[PDB]
Amino acid sequence: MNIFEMLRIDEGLRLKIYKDTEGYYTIGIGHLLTKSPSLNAAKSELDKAIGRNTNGVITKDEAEKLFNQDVDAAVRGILRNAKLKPVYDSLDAVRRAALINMVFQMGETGVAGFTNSLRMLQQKRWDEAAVNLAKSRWYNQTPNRAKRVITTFRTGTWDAYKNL
Ligand SMILES: [Cl-]
Ligand SMILES: [Cl-]
Repeated sequence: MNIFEMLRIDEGLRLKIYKDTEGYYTIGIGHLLTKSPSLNAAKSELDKAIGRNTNGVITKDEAEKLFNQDVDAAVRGILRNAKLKPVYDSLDAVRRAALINMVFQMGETGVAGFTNSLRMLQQKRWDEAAVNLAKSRWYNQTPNRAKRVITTFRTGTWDAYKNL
């Protein structure tokens, strides 16, 4: 197990434009196209992110290219942010994948807001961090996936992603 196979589980794979949980036009392995209501503006972004005329459908190879750019972008977003780089530094290879999984979902800004949770994780107060991380929209709006990530933080293992 690794960060790639981990996010591929939470995100899935659909090759035609779809609406993510929140209702936003999405494609591939959880690649948010836009927060606009207009489908024609979703298509536009897609064409611009792939470099051709798509019409709302892409191939598996393309879907995985955005996935690689997206995972790369989530790591670089952490190592540039004054509140995320120290924490990421203090974590093991499993708890680093979890912190990425968050950034990938809700963005660097959204994670960097979790001030009190970040501190706990930095103090290696795991059980306490797990309880704090659950008092959030992230947990109510997408509870199953969140309690997979929270379990990773609490345990430092792959147990939540292994029986799948
Ligand atoms: Cl709450
Ligand atoms: Cl869920």
